[PDB]
Amino acid sequence: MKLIAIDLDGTLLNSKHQVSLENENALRQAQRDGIEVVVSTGRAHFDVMSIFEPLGIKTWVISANGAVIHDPEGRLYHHETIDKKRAYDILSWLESENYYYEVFTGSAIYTPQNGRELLDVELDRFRSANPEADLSVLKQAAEVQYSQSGFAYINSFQELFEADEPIDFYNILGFSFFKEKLEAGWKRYEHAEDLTLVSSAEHNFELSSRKASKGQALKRLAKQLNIPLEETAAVGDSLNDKSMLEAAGKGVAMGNAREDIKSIADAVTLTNDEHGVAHMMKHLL
Ligand SMILES: [Ca+2]
Repeated sequence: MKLIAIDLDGTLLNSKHQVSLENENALRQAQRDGIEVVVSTGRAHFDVMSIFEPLGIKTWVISANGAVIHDPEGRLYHHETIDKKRAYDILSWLESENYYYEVFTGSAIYTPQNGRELLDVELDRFRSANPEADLSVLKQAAEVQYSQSGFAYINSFQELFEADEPIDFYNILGFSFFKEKLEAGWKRYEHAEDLTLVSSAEHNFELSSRKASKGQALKRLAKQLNIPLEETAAVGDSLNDKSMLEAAGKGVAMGNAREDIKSIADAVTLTNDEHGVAHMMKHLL
């Protein structure tokens, strides 16, 4: 393998959202072996930096569900935006229908939700990745995570359009505690050919442009680095990782991965908590 793509939540991160010593060592060893390491997430580039900066970790970063790509030093390689009229349409619908939502842009993550609501969205991420984890451990970690968040409050999505300032829309996360609302959101966009529809947790769905997906971003990067897809591997646990496992020469599912992700994988590693990423590096590739 010459390139390895690694999902962030539920994969590189354990249930306390830490990068274990084992995983950090595995990442550095891979870079030491001359392997290009890429971390791929639906979150913002700055969310990844907040975790990596203190650890001195520098990898390629695919963020906003494949809408954005940065190199190890933070140089921008690509930004794939959602057409503004389509973004307006989506946000107007989400807000009018009472969905919690987060708008990933260049500057920050805009949202009208309050702290409790935003924490609920995050807790859902934690619980979906590790359903077997103690709720108290997950909540404490979710709070630490939120405390390092980079949200910007807005009264209405309208504020993101009624201003004469540049603002690009990369990924839109929609959330609802209700199964009926989640199904309605999925049905509404599952056939939209100008968009990419995925989910990163049991109670959310994410919308990015058609050409913005973890798999397409991986292909885009591999091509630029002159690395054949046959020489690339991707590992993840959640539904939004499906496209990159499919794109990679070798798709790896985390031990705590969703059943559909394990189903399409060529290999399966340990859970995120048991350092599955490190195990894959040393015992699967
Ligand atoms: Ca994940």
